[PDB]
Amino acid sequence: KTFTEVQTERLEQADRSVLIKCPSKLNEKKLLQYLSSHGKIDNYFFFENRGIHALIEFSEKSSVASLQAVTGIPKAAEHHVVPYKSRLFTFTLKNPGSQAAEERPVKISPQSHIPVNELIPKLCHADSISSQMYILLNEYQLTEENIKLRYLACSLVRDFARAYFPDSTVKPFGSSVNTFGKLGCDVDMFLDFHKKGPFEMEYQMKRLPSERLATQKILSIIGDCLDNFGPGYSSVQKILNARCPLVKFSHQPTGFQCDLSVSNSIAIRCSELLYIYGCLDPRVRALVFSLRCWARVHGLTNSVPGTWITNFSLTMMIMFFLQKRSPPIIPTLDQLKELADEKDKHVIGGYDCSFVSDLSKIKPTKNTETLDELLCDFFQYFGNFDFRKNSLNLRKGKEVNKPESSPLYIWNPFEQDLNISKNVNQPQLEKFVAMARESAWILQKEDKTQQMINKEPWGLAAVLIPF
Amino acid sequence: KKTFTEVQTERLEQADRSVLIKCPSKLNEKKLLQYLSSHGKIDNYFFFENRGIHALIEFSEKSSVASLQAVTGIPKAAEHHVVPYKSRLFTFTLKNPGSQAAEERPVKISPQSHIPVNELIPKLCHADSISSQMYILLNEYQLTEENIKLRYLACSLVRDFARAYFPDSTVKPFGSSVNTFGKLGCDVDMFLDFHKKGPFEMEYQMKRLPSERLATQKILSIIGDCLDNFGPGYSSVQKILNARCPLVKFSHQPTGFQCDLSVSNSIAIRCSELLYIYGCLDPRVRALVFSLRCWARVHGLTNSVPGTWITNFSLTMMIMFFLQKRSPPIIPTLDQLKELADEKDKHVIGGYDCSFVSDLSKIKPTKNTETLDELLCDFFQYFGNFDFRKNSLNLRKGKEVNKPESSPLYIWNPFEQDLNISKNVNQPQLEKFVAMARESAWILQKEDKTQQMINKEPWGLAAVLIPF
Ligand SMILES: Nc1ncnc2c1ncn2[C@@H]1O[C@H](COP(=O)(O)OP(=O)(O)OP(O)(O)=S)[C@@H](O)[C@H]1O
Ligand SMILES: Nc1ncnc2c1ncn2[C@@H]1O[C@H](COP(=O)(O)OP(=O)(O)OP(O)(O)=S)[C@@H](O)[C@H]1O
Ligand SMILES: [Mg+2]
Repeated sequence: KTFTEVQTERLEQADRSVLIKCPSKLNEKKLLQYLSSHGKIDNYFFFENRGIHALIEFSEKSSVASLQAVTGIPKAAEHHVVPYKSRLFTFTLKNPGSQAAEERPVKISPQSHIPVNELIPKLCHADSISSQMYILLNEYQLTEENIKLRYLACSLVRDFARAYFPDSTVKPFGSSVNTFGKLGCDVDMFLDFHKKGPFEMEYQMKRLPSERLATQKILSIIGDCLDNFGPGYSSVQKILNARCPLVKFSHQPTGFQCDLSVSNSIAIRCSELLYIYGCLDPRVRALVFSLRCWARVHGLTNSVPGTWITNFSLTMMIMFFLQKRSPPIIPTLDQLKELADEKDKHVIGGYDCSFVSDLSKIKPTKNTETLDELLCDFFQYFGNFDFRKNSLNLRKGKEVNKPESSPLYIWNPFEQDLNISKNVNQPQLEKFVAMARESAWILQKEDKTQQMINKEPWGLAAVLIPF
Repeated sequence: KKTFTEVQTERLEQADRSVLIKCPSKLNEKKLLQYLSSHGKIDNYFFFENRGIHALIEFSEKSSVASLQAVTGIPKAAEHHVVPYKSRLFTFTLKNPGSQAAEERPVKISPQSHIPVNELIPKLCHADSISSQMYILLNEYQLTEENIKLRYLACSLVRDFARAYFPDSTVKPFGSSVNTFGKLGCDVDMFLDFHKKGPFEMEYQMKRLPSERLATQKILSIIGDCLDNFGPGYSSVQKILNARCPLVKFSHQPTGFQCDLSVSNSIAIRCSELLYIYGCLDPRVRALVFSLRCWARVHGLTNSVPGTWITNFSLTMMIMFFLQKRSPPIIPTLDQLKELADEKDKHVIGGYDCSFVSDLSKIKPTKNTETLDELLCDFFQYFGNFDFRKNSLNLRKGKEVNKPESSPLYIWNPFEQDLNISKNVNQPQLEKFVAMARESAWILQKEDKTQQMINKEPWGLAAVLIPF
């Protein structure tokens, strides 16, 4: 069960899935009975998105074509649609006024988490801090249904990209696949491209200077195509001049906000690294989900980029913390490099990104610290950390001198000599520290039993309300 | 024979299953065709010069293209410094250049441009009569079979981009490229065209378009950008989306053509078929057009760039009007062709009637036996004495009529009948046309042909194809 195996399997399942906008009067049994005539159905679910929608995952890829064969084109008076045929369908009843199976009803798989004000009560009603964090983790994490929906979005963009580039693939990365994803987070997608006789035979293709110019031209054209031809695509925004060129859009059927970029093979290795750490111990994920929520409540993070610390930066700080335990909760990257082999030996653009993929090759942690300790110690550790003189190196798992002058310096573990938190200024760092120290204080000085009895917030709940 | 539409469909189908291969410097024809034959049967092929030897290959089967593509790789210059759009443009090089092991036979190069005027004049002087001069010109200038395949292929390559999101699209050529009056070196005018199970009514989700002009502009804009950036070989891509008929101009380096891509001129296609019929009816028709069009170019009456000049197309219609006014007429009128049409040939587009026969046998041949010697001189005489102030040219009736609007030269658009196809022409350019017509008539009347032949001087067509 390696990261890459899972990706391939998830993509193959997304390959043979479809989305159906369901009728207002919905008969589950009749719908599945009909669709079963096109082939076996491995899995399905329903979700709410300006009407009831259904994801259908067939056992066979041929069932998609079968269904497409009996699907027609919409036909209006103005009658002007872009006739791109996808795997987005709309089912309506032939005779709507002759059907009265109104009270089914249908199980709706949620795609967003409960808001904080609903979550706080549940945390107060828990037994310990450790449980508060796991409750949060469970309300927030990606469900199996949401994950299928994400890979499908990639798959739909793949087919759309395959109009001009038939050998293309679109693989997700970042929070969507590194185990640290929460409901409502964006889908980060990257576009990838993959002898008898006397002649070497090649295509004629325009020779541009660098990857960068091609990348920009491709994304620009795909962008325009999504905007003008793509069904359910919207708010298309081209950001082709960033360090990593990128196109943003919202996909109405799945409801996701999406980021399409090209060939970032580094970010994939990073996604696998965080995948490993997330799989090694359940405390890792529990801790990240809570601290990331904490940062949002106190305005340390923000939706728009700027001087704020990013979830990703924060996540790496949390990993560094976990590397510095006695004994360490997770191994260092260098430790993972020494356990790698030739199969796991990836070198990309000069940098070494090699590390083990097999989980059993990693010796489990002897550490038995509870989350009560780890949460408070996180605030204590970074509330007393010397950010002027020290930087966070996740390869060595040690504090080291800063290569460059920067308020918060965190070492990019692959593209070394980059600071993943270069964007952070001193005002935002000082606010992080102040909130850390205040949160530590609250957790230390709180009389938990007294707060429970008084029907007041305590533990995680106390640090997840504004000060 | 066959009908205009049948030919188009057949030509496009053949272009559908053709490819262009940039050949090695050391070219072994036999070995190349032997290898390509392993991917399927080859109906036709030829070679042409264009910054190196290129080859058009027309397979019998469309599957042979995919077969060939399957064994074709990516160049890999810098490890993704190319745009990986895969087309039907290939580059063949030798695996081991040091293993050539056969005798070097040279290769037949099919020309794609005609000889220049200064080379043509001698050939015309050495001919027997004026009639022959015109047929010699016609033969040096007309489209070859190879050039025609190359034109339809260019359309086919442009089609492939458009079908990415409009799968039922066609890019069909029109104008001189297909109306029999095309000459080597003329541009390619292209237009883009778009044409009970269960208890559930099942439909695709598909993005709505805006109304025709805005869609057209968005589509051409995107195809334009694709030609420019996904390539290969497109160049000088120029978007002119705000014209009365939105349009994208470009030059295609592999085929060597200058191209005009627009959307849905179904009228201009009917016009192209009309001229096709006239061109097929009698060989004198084409002979006359090719000579007069050449005449106009030599005397600066026409020009490459649009403006106040008479256009080849306008001139061509004037020539058709002339031929309608013969005794007996050399070609039938459009109304005559409308009366011979049936339901199959009954085309009505945007309010206007564009119906006319497609079958050639339904048209009775012409009794007219006038030679080209007469027709050429009579053309100059007729229009040199024509009253352009009081008369307009109506090709439907085949008659001179009053001008609906005030315009120096008024020629009736035979389909969109509110319109003057030569509205662009001012009085200075019309007066120059008339002056050149009258002077050309005079030269042909007063020339002593035998005296000019003996003196090694220009005569007949050659005399009117040198500047005054
Ligand atoms: N400053 C950065 N330095 C190195 N890698 C980065 C940086 N920013 C983003 N990435 C990579 O791009 C991926 C996706 O970017 P983001 O969507 O912004 O972050 P995320 O990890 O998906 O968490 P979310 O979306 O805020 S829940 C990250 O996981 C990184 O692997
Ligand atoms: N003013 C016009 N009115 C009507 N149809 C026109 C007009 N101009 C061009 N067309 C159509 O467009 C076609 C091609 O346009 P042009 O390229 O300008 O003419 P052409 O017939 O191709 O002659 P060439 O290309 O100069 S050798 C013509 O056959 C006409 O069918
Ligand atoms: Mg993300």
